[PDB]
Amino acid sequence: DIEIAQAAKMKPVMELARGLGIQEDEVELYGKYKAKISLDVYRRLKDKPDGKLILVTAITPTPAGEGKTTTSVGLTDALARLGKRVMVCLREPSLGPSFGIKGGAAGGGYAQVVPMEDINLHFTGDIHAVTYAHNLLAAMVDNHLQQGNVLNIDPRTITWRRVIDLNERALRNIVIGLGGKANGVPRETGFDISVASEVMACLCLASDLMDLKERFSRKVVGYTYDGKPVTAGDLEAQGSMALLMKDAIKPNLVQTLENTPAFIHGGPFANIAHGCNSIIATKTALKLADYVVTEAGFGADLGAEKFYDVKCRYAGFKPDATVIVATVRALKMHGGVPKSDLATENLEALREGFANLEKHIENIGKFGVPAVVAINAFPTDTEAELNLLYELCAKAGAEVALSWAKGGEGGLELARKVLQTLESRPSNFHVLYNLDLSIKDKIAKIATEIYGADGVNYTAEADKAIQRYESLGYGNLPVVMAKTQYSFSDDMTKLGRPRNFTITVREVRLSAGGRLIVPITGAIMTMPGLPKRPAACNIDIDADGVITG
Amino acid sequence: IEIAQAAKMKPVMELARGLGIQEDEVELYGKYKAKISLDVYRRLKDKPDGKLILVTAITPTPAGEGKTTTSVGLTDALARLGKRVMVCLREPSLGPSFGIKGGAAGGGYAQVVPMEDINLHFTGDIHAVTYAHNLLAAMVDNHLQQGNVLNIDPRTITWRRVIDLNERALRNIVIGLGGKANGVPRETGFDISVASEVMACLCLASDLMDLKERFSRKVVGYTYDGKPVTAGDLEAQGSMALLMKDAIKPNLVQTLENTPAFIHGGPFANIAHGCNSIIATKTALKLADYVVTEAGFGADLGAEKFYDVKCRYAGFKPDATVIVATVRALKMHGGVPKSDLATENLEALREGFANLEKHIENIGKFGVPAVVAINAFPTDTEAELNLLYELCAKAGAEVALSWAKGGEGGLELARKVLQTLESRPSNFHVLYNLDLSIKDKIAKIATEIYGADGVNYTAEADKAIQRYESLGYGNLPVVMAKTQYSFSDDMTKLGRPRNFTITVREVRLSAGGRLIVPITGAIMTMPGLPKRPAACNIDIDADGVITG
Amino acid sequence: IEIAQAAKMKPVMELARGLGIQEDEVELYGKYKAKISLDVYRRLKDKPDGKLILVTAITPTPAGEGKTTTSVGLTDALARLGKRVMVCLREPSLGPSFGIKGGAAGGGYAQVVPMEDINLHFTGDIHAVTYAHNLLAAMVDNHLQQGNVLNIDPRTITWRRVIDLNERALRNIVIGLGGKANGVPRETGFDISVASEVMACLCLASDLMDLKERFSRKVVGYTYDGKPVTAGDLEAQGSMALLMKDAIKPNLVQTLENTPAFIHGGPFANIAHGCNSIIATKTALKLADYVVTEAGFGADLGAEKFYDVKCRYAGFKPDATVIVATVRALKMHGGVPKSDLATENLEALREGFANLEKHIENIGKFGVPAVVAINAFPTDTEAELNLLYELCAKAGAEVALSWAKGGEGGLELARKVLQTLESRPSNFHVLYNLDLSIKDKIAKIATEIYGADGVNYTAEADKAIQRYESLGYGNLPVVMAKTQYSFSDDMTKLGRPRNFTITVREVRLSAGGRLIVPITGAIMTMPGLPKRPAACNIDIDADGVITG
Repeated sequence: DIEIAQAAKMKPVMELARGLGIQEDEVELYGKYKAKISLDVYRRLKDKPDGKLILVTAITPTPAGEGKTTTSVGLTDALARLGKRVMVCLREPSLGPSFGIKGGAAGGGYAQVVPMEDINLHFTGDIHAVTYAHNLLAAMVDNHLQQGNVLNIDPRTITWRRVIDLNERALRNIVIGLGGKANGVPRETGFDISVASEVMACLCLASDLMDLKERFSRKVVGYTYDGKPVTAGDLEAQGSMALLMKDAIKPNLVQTLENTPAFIHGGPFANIAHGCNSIIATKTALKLADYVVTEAGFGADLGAEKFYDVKCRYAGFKPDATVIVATVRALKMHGGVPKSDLATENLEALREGFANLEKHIENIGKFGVPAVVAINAFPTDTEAELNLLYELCAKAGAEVALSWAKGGEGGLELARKVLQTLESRPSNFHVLYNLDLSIKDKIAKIATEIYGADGVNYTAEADKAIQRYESLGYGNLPVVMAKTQYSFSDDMTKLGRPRNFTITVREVRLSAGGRLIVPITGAIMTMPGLPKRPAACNIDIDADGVITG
Repeated sequence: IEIAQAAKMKPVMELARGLGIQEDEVELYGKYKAKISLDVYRRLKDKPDGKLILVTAITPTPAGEGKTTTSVGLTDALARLGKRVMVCLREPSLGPSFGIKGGAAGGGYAQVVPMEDINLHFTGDIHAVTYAHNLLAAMVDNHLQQGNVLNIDPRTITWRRVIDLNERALRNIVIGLGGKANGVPRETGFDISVASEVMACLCLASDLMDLKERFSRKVVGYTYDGKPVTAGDLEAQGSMALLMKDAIKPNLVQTLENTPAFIHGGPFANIAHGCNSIIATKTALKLADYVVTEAGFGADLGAEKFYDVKCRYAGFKPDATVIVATVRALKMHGGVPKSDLATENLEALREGFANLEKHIENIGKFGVPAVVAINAFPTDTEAELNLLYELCAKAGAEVALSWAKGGEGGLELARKVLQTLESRPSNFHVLYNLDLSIKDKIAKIATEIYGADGVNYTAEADKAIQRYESLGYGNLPVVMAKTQYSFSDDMTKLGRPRNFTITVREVRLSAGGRLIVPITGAIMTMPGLPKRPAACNIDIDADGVITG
Repeated sequence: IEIAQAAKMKPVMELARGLGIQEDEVELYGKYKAKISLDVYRRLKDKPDGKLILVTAITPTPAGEGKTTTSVGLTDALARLGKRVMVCLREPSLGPSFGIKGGAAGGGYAQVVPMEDINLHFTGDIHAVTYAHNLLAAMVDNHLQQGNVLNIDPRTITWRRVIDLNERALRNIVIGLGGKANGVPRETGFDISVASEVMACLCLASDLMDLKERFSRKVVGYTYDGKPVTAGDLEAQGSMALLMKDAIKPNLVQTLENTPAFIHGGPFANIAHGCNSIIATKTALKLADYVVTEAGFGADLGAEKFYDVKCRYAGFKPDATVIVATVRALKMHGGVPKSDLATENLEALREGFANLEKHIENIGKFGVPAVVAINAFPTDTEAELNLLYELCAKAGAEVALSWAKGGEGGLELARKVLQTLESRPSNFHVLYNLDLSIKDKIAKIATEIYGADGVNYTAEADKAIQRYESLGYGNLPVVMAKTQYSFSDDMTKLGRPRNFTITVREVRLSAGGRLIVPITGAIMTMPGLPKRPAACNIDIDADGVITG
């Protein structure tokens, strides 16, 4: 009953891989409870049909929390108890947070994927592969300048920054190549958290290694003194980068507290990227299982949208259903109630905050997939409140979840409601926008139809970038909005369902290993810092076990 | 090609068994690489250790040492003689792979495997070091940002950062730019990961709780009052320890002749001692009759620090010591041009021998028996070898073809080591004492070993040493950070230079270990990529790698 | 060529005499340039001042204003009518000379001299500012180096450095590198010298003791607690004052028509008020019946700050105000292309007139009489002029050829100014009050003058203003740092834009004066050299200069 104190009985992953149809020679162990699986499992099982794909997302996140991954693990466990063949595909957490604000569980309570400690730490070294693949390219960029700059790159135009998996403000802005002609070419850069690396996004969206290698070659690192693009491909570094990702390309098999098979592979930001786990895990899971549960970072206005418009578009997936998690509290915060009085009953605030959930329902509906609401049960909630929220959910199926404090058992209702909609409401999935539209038409389609905004404004900088990109041939790519996750708008104070507002993009970046990144506010916290009181200052490993993780 | 030497390995779990390791004391990383719990040792704490065979070599030359190969090729041969032996080598840096290419983990049929893994991520040992080092750094910079409670002077901070790639651009940099929200501007830099004091501590730690405490002693800088502020004062030893939880365990792999091969650690040899970890060798000791391990650079640096630092702390007492050398090698010390190592020249071979001979004596100075080894090379003529044979008139000597014959080309030398390890009982002792003065320690290492008539200390060195000894780090060991291509600090003085001197220009302190006194610019703690990098050539087929 | 206009000057000492200045109140810098003691004023403190003729102009355009010329050409004409008048202009930055060439200190036969000196070192006024600014900076950095007794946060320091050259490279830099002995690393930069708050203070100071105290109020940054640390807290006002001992005195020179010409000061017009010093004009006042002075940019910026800042502090009460404008100028505001200002177009001339007319009204808003001026240009046809003549249906209007006729082409306009200065008695008042809110001040300047329906303040602006007013600098004047090519912040909106808004993005504080609220990127406080600089062409013969 704290989540870490819940280290208990796991079954060898080989056992799990065998009972899933994976041959022993496609399993590479990392201890008895972790394994990477060959992309051969999908290569030979590709002509078989896919199981059902269930995306779990949530309402606009608030400081009161909602418990998104907890529901994903619990739902999966519930489908398992109900006898369904099922797996969960989740993202690998960044190492950094483990030392700043303490590492959390892959879920919570009795709804989590273990081994916990390993997953919050080095796990199987995937992030390390990204870190070095990404940094090798930076070093090849700087060595190429040092070597005479044949490609004639303007160092001052280099956008490929460096990366590292810890929270360090100090590396945000820095100057490299100092010391004299023997120590490189002086320039300004900095570091981003590793999981923010475009490399981490390439992994999450690649078909396999060769695809991963090609996407790498397409990565722009800077421009010539003429404005012409310069790619890693131009520096002949994709092969080497691919080599570093040799093993990281394989999804990792772990399990739930109740032994339900699970894939954890990849884990990118959800503002500067799509916030989804890899495609190679999900598609492998769709073959090995009849039901696959996966999730997406931030609320449905970002994660769900990008899961649909980016991950599924590339992979060919066609979501069968989507579950949206909400709590009475988080909802009452969208209704005006302060974090301090969230325990006190307030049907009016609950009814007004519902407006937020109501908007996500409708939105999910614009993609052709039926939605199901998952109420993450909380002690202080009252019957009057839950009951109000249940009937308000007049549009889709609603079921309460007690997966946190009851494991799969607390999610049987939700499981049965999902199965119920999977049988009578087949989906008709379709992305939100055609790729042939203008970059601004995509931005507007998303801002208009999903956020509920009136329109979009652009700064001079944003306009120049959109034109340079479009004439440079990157205007037909998908669009990944980098905005605040705490509101449908770009103003994190406007909770609930803000109306009559405008979205403003001030800068537009490019990830040639995917698409366009237009950010609004300071969504550029690409490198979180450490608190005055670093969880690390308390961390200590006993003569045997750990403590304070 | 050496890589082509990808042929038949064996499930390490088996070896772990055919050694006496409980299954519950093994964690796999595939079926051909695995770690071993520190429980193996603690329980077999009283069991009788085996013998120790510290392989070493002459003074390196652009001709070919043979240090590493001969270390495995000997293990093959030894165990090929129905003996219980392992190999405790060092894990190579990841960087060289994409710059000048990755090499064999030995040589010919004496290379430990799997090769590729070893030259890349392996079991992620280096990454672990990389993050324990960088988190400390992040804690240092975030501390300033909070209010500098410890009143640190950013400008004095010695704790750099780390990455395991060859990047010159990161040698000198300016961090903390941006404003009151992005930290405090200061000058730092990056060093290759395997140069980390964290790698050192790892390679010189008993058990986590040990490695931890060592971390807590590391100095990251000073306050404005000249007062040292350690990692311990930052409360970072715990977290640093946790990141190492796995890396602390040694990695069990094997030879091409399925001989148990232990690969754990990989520090620098100049700024450090260039030895594989202790927890590893002290383990192989329990699990084997004989343990064949090596050290970086020539015996004048590695062996010396191996005896004075590793064996000192660990409690080891080396029973033997093999020193490698080729014909071409010594010849260069005889003035033989690199493009002139093809032709015969017994006169030079004899002159250069002084190199080989000089080491022979230093070895003997550690009350540890000694034995010569000769990497058989195609050009070396009968005449040459014949001469060199008798030249070693002072201690055991055997030729070795462990390169193109595997454990076979090693039988000869193999018998000699046993023969002498059975008849030549050592009384191992440290070449100097831990209470002597830093200078007197440097001296004893300089005179008796390097052969310097004396030592010089610049104004900088003096101020530092006085600070240190006045701070408390005076009773510590000494790691000579100097050129390796010469007994002296002059990399041009080949052979056995005489009537020379040694000048210590700088002096760095390593709380988690000892004292580093550098001579010349041995500060190349971050090598750089060439104009024709291997990264530009490395590729990975829809199946396998081709160019690494 | 205008430079060729090097012909007959007169020993300023004489002029100083033919004005009533005691010889002991003049310090020469050759026989054609000299300073005047601040004693002239203090003694003639009660003597009756003369009249004030603040020349100004429309909204600048890439066609040709005529601001400066018409200011001297008028003085010639005025004094050419047996009147006691001087000219109080501004000293130009040294930088433009080596980048885009140095220009006339007026125009045609209305340029003050000696030209060369004026565009170079002159009497070293700027150098003096340059060093009082930089010494403060050095005192700030040396303070940190000592122990930061005032607990300053280097990262907050707003006090930049200064140089009087166009150097982009110095806009953003990192200083204090090197170690505990070379200062504290921080991010600063350089601004052109004439952008210095020191230049401002100079151009807005009564007497040394005044200028001094002002210096002591300047804010160089804040402590870690957000507490302001001024130059006064650094005890730098004294030294800063001494470096200015000479620069405080105004410089007496002359026109081509030997009319007394005062050139002292030269601040920025956007980040500052663009007016020659006060101590100067308040001097020429005593020593003359009429004083002809000007202000930078169009009347929407210069005149406004001239009235609200200069006249406010000094106590002046402008009796007149001339606003210049050419035919081609207004036409561009009518949409007339630059390469299309050759042909006639009365329809555009009429439309663009809105520009001219809009100013006319703002002028009148300061209870100060107004009068139009037209720089006669070769292409302007009779038709065009004829139209523009009557278009000014609201206040006095006269054509001027002070360019190619000297004080002659100015007679016409000259009479009109007297005619109206004699019949049109002003009741000069500030357009706003010193107790209003910063926003309400910005507003009143934005509405009544700029013509903005309102003003917007970003998150940054708001936080700043609140800080300031919460710090005590709320009852201060406001200097609109915005584009000058448009009444609005949009440099493309020519003419008299309507139904627009103004958005203050940033807000800088100038303790030694007022508050600067910038709109667009008017932060070009350090212009840069072109690819074809005049420096590459300037030369000096074994006799004279050729290319400057």
